[PDB]
Amino acid sequence: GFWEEFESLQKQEVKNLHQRLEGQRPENKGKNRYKNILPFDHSRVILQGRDSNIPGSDYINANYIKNQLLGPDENAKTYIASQGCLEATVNDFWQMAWQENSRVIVMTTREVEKGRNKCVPYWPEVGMQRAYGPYSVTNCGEHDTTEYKLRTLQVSPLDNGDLIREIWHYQYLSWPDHGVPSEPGGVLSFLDQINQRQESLPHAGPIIVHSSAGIGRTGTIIVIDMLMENISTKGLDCDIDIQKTIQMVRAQRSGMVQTEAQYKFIYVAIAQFIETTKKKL
Repeated sequence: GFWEEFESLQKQEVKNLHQRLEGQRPENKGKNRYKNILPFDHSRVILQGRDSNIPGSDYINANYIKNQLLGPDENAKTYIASQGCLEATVNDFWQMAWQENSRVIVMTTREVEKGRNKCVPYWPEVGMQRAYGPYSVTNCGEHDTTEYKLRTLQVSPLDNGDLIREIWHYQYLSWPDHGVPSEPGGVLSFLDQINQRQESLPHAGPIIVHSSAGIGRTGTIIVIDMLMENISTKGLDCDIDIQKTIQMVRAQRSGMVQTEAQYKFIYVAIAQFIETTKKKL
């Protein structure tokens, strides 16, 4: 069933041609990790404060994602789904985080996996402070579990050093690219911490979620989080439609949820989440 359902989504996805003009511009070639994995123009994050006479200066490979199945009077978080930093786009990443008021970053990849580069680091070591373009970032501490690391960051504009934002950086360590975690417990614990942190803030901006390509593990974890928010707010009676949720998310960024195993993992994770919610209440 799982293979057939995911195959069906893949077949629809070839017919998913929203324009991706900005990402395809020659001037932006070095800002994309994979030349076929690009943000839709209609939902791309546009970097502010840049010189429009520098071609492509506003560009980053990332999109706003929200649950567009919800009615306008309903309320659930907005996400940004981003690729992982290249050396040339680390400063772009920090401009995005700053301008969007993001207070939580969710990294679902390791920097290097099996000798293959996935994401360049964009934080300093513990206790250290480093400038990234116009922003200063200080690593104010690291706290680890078996499956993920939390780094507590402080970020300030160089031109405005008394304005300081705390940003919480959550990195999941055991979700391989094009693959799935061995069990869903780790991700569910991960997401619980992430949501607790986000909601404990007044008016934080969108949570930034990224992987390497910004579609597989990023798409899968966003869909899981969306379904958890639905269950949390509407109860266990809620109608859950994973296929419909994935196609809705794919209207906002191409190829979200990359493999049939990741598709199955959404079911596995949500089913475990449901049994947890059933017990507690």
